[PDB]
Amino acid sequence: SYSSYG
Ligand SMILES: [Zn+2]
Repeated sequence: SYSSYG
């Protein structure tokens, strides 16, 4: 999984 906030 890949999650990015920013
Ligand atoms: Zn950004």
